[PDB]
Order: sequence, then structure tokens, then C-alpha cells
Amino acid sequence: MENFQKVEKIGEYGVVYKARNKLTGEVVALKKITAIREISLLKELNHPNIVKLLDVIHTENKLYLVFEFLHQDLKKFMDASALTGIPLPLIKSYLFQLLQGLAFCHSHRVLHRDLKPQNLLINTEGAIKLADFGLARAVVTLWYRAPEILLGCKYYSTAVDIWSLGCIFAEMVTRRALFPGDSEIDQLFRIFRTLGTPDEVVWPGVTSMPDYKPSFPKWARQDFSKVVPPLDEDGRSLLSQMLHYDPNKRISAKAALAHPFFQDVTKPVPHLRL
Ligand SMILES: CN(C)CCCNS(=O)(=O)c1ccc(Nc2nccc(-c3cnc4cccnn34)n2)cc1
Repeated sequence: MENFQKVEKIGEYGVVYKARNKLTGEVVALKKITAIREISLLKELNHPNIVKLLDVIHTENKLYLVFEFLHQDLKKFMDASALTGIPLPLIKSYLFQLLQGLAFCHSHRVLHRDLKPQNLLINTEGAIKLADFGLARAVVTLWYRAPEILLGCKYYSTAVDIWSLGCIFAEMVTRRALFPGDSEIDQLFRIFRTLGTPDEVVWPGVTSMPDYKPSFPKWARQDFSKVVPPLDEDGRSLLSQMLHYDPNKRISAKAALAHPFFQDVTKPVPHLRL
């Protein structure tokens, strides 16, 4: 690690730093944290929409991960685009690319588990990539947590990543977080108030989940025309399938890529202020 010089703090698994390789002049993203094996497995998991894991350094009982450096994260970009909003064509491009990244990771049996604007990175060329993948297996925000996780499911599936991405999708479109909960129960009830309290009809087996309680209030479902007004009908049908209660009914990344919404997708370049 004496080969790297910290430049600035990026965020805080561990803390992430923007650093410089004094043995190449290369700029990278440095994260300071059975594990060794799992981590080494992610270094082979390469794709255009996944932040590349360059090296793993295990020393002094400490674990350091070296990642390629990207220009800005989605949280900052959304804040910067708050006045006029991100153009629809760019929103569509970002969603399409992220679905490609998830389709790839999911085909390799790897899930993210904690997708959020903060770990989605973009560059001046118009690309977007997933970061902090698989690490989630080797104050925190609950806004993007899938309902099966909140209800105590022990062995959830790749479907949890689709739910998180759907929430991010809605947020780029409306400039408002879909389910901004500040506690697990508040998060769960916010989802219920919008999508309706789930029951055995729409979600077989839900009433027998670890944290489900017959005493839950029973709210009715709302129309998506009210949830995401500026989104056209193809966008709304796609979003509804990404937000299905039953993990088994929720659309897969692969199936989503074939949805009508993407028939006119393109790759615009963002206006980034660095
Ligand atoms: C809270 N504010 C002070 C803003 C914080 C910084 N936001 S930013 O858009 O300037 C900005 C954010 C990120 C970058 N680069 C960059 N490249 C590659 C990776 C990462 C990055 C971030 N978490 C993680 C977690 C794991 C792995 N990688 N990894 N980050 C540049 C700029």
C-alpha cells in the first residue's frame, strides 16, 4: 500500500478513496476493508457495465481492493440534474446498460444485494457501471431494499437486484425517491401504501414469511399513472413487472432487455460537470 497515495475521500464494508499509483501514475479507486477466495473470484468477473477489479492486496491482516476509476456517481448526477431532470433517452440508455450488467452477473450466479445511486458510476462517454458487486456476500439506506428481504426471507434470489433497479428507474424519472423509508417497518409500510398490502392472491406464501404479521394494515393499490406520471405506457408496464411482489413473478434482467420499451434505445452523452 505504500505504492498508493490517497488523493481524496470518495465515500464510506469499508472506506473508498481516490488514489494514485506512484508506480505508474495511474488514478484508481481504493477500498479499505473464505473471504480471500470469494474476492479473488470477482476479479475474473469482467463486463463493460461492471467496474473492473484490478487487484486485491492482503497485508497486515488488512484487505485492500483496487478498482478502475470512473468520473462521477449517479447520486451526484441526479442532484445536479434536479432542475430540469435527466433526459428520457439518457435514462433509457442507463437502464438498458445496467440490465445488461445484471444479466451477466446473474448468469454467473452472482448477486449485488445493495444497489443504490451511490454505487452506480458514469463516465463522459455515456457508459454506466455497477460497483461493489459480490462484495455484499463476502446510516445505511433502506430505500431500495426488496420486500422479501424486509419480510425475513433467508435465501433470496437475483430478483432483489431487479427490485432495487426498478426503484432507481422511478427516481430518475420523477426526481423523487419512490420509497423513502427511515426504518424497516416504515420502509415496508411505504411499499404497502403504494403497491397494496400483499396477500396470498398476489404473493403465494407471503403470510408464512418469518416477519409477516396478520396484524399488518390492509392498504389498496394505486395506479402507476399517479406513481410515475412522466413515464410513457411502455415504461410503466416494464416498471410494474420489475416491482412485482412475488420474486418468482418479477421479471428477469434477460427478459427485461427484450421489452418494447427498449426498441428505440440509443446511447446519448451526458453533460457532466467535473
Ligand atoms: C458525498 N459527496 C461529498 C460526494 C462524494 C463523491 N461522489 S462523486 O460523484 O464526486 C464520485 C464518486 C465516485 C467516483 N469514482 C469511482 N470510480 C470507481 C469506483 C468508485 C466506487 C465508489 N464506491 C465504490 C464501492 C466499491 C467499489 N468501487 N467504488 N468510484 C468519482 C466521483
